[PDB]
Amino acid sequence: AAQTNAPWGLARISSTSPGTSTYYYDESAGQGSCVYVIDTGIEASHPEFEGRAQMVKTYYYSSRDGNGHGTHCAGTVGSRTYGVAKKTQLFGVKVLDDNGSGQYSTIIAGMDFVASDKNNRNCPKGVVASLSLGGGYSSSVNSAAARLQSSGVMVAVAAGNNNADARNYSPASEPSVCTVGASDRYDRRSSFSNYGSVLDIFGPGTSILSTWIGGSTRSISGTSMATPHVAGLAAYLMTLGKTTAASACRYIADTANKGDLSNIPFGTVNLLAYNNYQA
Repeated sequence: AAQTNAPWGLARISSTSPGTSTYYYDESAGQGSCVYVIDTGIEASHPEFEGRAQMVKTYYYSSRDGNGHGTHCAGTVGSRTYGVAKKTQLFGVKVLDDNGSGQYSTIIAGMDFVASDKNNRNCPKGVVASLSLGGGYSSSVNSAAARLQSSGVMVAVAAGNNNADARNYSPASEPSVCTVGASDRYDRRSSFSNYGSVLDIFGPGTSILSTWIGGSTRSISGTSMATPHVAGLAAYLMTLGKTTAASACRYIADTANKGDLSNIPFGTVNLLAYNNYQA
């Protein structure tokens, strides 16, 4: 299934060469998969989600996304126009208030909630979590993602947007999850994208156009935009049955495009998400 006029990033994870417009993907499109989108929420009413985005927990007075950065990166996972698994099931864990922040204690509990909420859902292909967050280092947040990862969920966390070694920021530092760097449309590492040894894959994260609140769209930039690309790809491949949940970070790493990113510091992987969709 080819998508004309697709975002530069959807197309970039389905091509070996940058600068294309078409997003080629398997007809399945991640159906039977659940991607817990852990952010500022989801505007589950957005027409783009087609009745597949569902708010299941909030840690503030409202389940509403009054920010967008939650509805955006949920739309990058599995919205019909700007998603990677545009048939997946989305679940909104609102651990961030309507302006980005949120305690470390809440983020752990939202992660701890996904590990147990999945045990009463219909996700036969598998359960994924896109973590489009990222504060400073925290062995508690890291433990919370490893515990979430080592429970049956494919955890995808952002390296961070501060152009440094990601190992000083959580849950990016956590080895067992899939820490995601950010790539720009000319196959260069995003100016902000954190680097490091613990990074496991890079995704399209600069000028990422996807859903927004108010039924609109927006092009924003961050590793938290490169994250949901890889989160839906993981679900696109676990629906494809190509890989398993607690094993899906490495398939993307092993099936990635290698040696195509410019400015990857010596020691950081040079891997870009590629869905291998041979038409």
